[PDB]
Amino acid sequence: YYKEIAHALFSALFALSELYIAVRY
Amino acid sequence: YYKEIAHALFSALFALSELYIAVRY
Repeated sequence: YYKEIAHALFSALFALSELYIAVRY
Repeated sequence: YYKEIAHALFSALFALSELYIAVRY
């Protein structure tokens, strides 16, 4: 049940990061 | 520059969505 949440939190961070980068860089 | 942010926020919200599901459902 958490194996998904781990991967869910995984992609959540990667997309937010790329969003952050795209705004200022 | 603008469209780069959109597609990122796009991907951001989806990643965020999937994360909310894995926790509540």
